[PDB]
Amino acid sequence: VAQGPNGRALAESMNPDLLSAIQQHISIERYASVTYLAMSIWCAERELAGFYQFFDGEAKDEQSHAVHFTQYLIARSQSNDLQTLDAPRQNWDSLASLMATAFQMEADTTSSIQSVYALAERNSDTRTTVFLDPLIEAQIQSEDQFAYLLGRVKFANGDPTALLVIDNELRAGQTQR
Amino acid sequence: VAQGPNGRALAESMNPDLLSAIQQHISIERYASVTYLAMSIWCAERELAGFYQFFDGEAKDEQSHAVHFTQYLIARSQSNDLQTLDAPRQNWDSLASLMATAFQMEADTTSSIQSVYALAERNSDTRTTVFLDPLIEAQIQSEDQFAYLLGRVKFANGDPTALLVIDNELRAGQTQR
Amino acid sequence: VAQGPNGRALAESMNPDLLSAIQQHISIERYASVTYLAMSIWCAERELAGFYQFFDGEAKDEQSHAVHFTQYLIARSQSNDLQTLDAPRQNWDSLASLMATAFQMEADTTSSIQSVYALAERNSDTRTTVFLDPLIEAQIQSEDQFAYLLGRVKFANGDPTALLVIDNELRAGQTQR
Amino acid sequence: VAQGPNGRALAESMNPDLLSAIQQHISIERYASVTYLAMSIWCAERELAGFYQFFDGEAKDEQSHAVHFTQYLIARSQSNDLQTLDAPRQNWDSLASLMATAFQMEADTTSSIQSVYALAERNSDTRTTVFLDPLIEAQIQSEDQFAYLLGRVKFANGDPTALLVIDNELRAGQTQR
Repeated sequence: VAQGPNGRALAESMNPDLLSAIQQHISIERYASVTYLAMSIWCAERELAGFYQFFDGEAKDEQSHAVHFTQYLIARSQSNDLQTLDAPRQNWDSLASLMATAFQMEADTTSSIQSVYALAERNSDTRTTVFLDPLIEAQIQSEDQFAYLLGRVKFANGDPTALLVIDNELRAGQTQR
Repeated sequence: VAQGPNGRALAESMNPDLLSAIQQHISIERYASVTYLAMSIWCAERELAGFYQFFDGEAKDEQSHAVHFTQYLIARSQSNDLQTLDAPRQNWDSLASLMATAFQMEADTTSSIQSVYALAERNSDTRTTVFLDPLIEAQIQSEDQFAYLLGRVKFANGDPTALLVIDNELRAGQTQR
Repeated sequence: VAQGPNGRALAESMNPDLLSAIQQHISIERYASVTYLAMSIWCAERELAGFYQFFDGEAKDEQSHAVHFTQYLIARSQSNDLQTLDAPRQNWDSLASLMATAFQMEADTTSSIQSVYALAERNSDTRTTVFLDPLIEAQIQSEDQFAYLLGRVKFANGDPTALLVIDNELRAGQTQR
Repeated sequence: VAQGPNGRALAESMNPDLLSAIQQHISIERYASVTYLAMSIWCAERELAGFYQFFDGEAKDEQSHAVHFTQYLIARSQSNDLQTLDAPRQNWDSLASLMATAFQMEADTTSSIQSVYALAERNSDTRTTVFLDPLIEAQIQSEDQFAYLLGRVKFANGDPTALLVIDNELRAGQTQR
């Protein structure tokens, strides 16, 4: 029995560039997490409590997603490499602009997974493509969700009354179509 | 015992033009169903989730109404004739304009039933007039309902805040007076 | 943030031929639905109540499958295009012949999904292949199911007694191995 | 306040030929009742216990229908006139032939109600047409039911095995599509 780079018994070696791509993706999701934290703070500063609660939950979820990837590397007997995390964006001129950054962050997270997926396919790493499948499925739901929230906020057209109504929807857990 | 055109035992022959009118009405209700589906999609595209849910339910109900008519033809030992279904309208400039098409579609469905009713009366088909009676009663309630939703949306006068409030009413199931 | 063809925020553009293939597949499933409705009616005309109930449920399920595809297009910010629906086949010489059309319709539905799948793979649309995966899994179960019902009806060899027994199995919900 | 022919306070006089038609219809339903009793006996003589139980219940139901009509005459302050009841048919060569008489008896019962209905319409007796409406609705269901049982028995094509299976369906209460 061979030993993997993290010391565990190795079921199948992983190509080093695929390993590197997974480690980078973990950083992307950790960065998404702290970005949702910053967005949570921005909303709380403006008394948008429903948005604050929503983004506080999203930050914790994205961190859970990141940890789920570290567990996969352990399962493949590969080394993790937790990296330096950049500071998040923290300033926006409006909730519409913040929601636009939030949607693009989710789309960019999916693009990162797709990049790992294509590399796994080129290397015929069926374990990794199968591992990623339900994660892509969740990203479809998240993109649909953030498109809904972004479009609802844009429909409000900057009217405080409409934004208070949406804020109360989010506080109640009404965050999807 | 005589055999009906669909092969079952025949309690009483049905006039061919009345049969034709019932078969056409089934197409009307199937067309109403796919029209409410298209309206459901239009609302979902604009993040009007309550309207999307309402019209999704209406599409399923109208299809149930259509099937209820096919069961009557079976019960009368008559042949069904499921027809080609036209594509629904799919574009509207506003929710007020969509709701106007929805109300007119319900009124047109009632007009179709009334046309079948008058033909049955001319042919003294008391089974058919009795069968249609509760269906007309339901159409009165549906017309009242769509007049309520249309009038509420018109009262909003295109204000996004008011439309979000109405959208949330529909999501909660508050769809009638 | 870019806007998709249906107006929502766009996570990733979809190739126009893949969009067209998904829209056509929605028509296939809508056509399967009305075909199972016609089969339901054929069985009810011959007092095969269990088969009538089975196909009535299948028609509603296939319509749900079609709607599930329209929701995916919304989620991808793509336009739906609900099309003209052909009239279904409505005449068969025997239950064995009807069940043969039913099995071929399910197999043809899977072929349609496979065609969309291959197009998505060529365009590297991992969202679509992941979305289709559980739908292919359900089609495997449906093919197994219709092969079971078709083979059971063929085993009956046109004997009314055997067909009544099978009809009662279906009425009780005994529709699979 | 005027007094009706049965001595009660009279809300509105009834035309004598309409009264006569209702009294005759009561005889029709009483005759249907004793006919289903005779059919019950025929089935019990041949150990068709499910059919025996079904027709025993039908005899009691038809008698209830007859009594419901006598109550309407009381409600209209009209005299009842319970008539001589003919002996029922009691001999059939097969269950298929018995079921044919049963279906025709139900269709003939509906024809009798339709005849009363037309007379009420000519005399503008809206109380009577409204009273008959749910009774016609029940006759549609009964015709559908007897067409189902007749067609199922004909499908059996005189095979004892198939008739035993149907007999057991009826004993379990499986009497409709």
